Amino acid sequence: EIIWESLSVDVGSQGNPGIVEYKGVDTKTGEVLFEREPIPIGTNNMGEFLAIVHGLRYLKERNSRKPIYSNSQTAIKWVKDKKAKSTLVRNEETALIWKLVDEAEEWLNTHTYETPILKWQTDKWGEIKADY
RNA sequence: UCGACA
DNA sequence: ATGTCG
Ligand SMILES: [Mg+2]
Ligand SMILES: [Mg+2]
Repeated sequence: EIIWESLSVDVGSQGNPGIVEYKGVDTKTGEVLFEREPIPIGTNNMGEFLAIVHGLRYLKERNSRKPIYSNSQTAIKWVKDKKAKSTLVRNEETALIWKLVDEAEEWLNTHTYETPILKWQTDKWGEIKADY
C-alpha cells in the first residue's frame, strides 16, 4: 500500500529554530531530485511546508501526476489551507524564510494541481525515503 | 493529555 | 531533553 510511484520530501535542521534545508527524492530509488540550499534560520514546520510546495511546483512543471509523501501532519494541513501558521518571529535573521513561505502561499493561490499529498506512515513503514 | 514532526 | 505545530 506504499505508492512507490511517488515523490517523498523531508526537512533537516540544525536547531529548531535553526538552519533549515529540505529535499525531494524518488520514493522508489532514493534518487535526489531537488535539494534546497540551507536557509540560516527557520522552523521544522516551515521547512516541511516549503518541501511539499517545492514538490508540487516540481511535479507540475514536469507534468507529473505522482503523489507527494510527507511525514508532517502540520505541513500537510498548511498546504491544504494554503496558509502556513508559523509562530516564528520576524526579524532580519528570519526574513529569508518568511519571504520563501509568503512566495510559496502565493504560488498555491495562483496555480492549480491535483497532486495527492499523502501522509507517510512512519510507524508502519519506517522512515521516509527523503529523511536526513 | 493525545497526534505528527524537528 | 527542548522547540514546532494541531
Ligand atoms: Mg519530516
Ligand atoms: Mg526526517
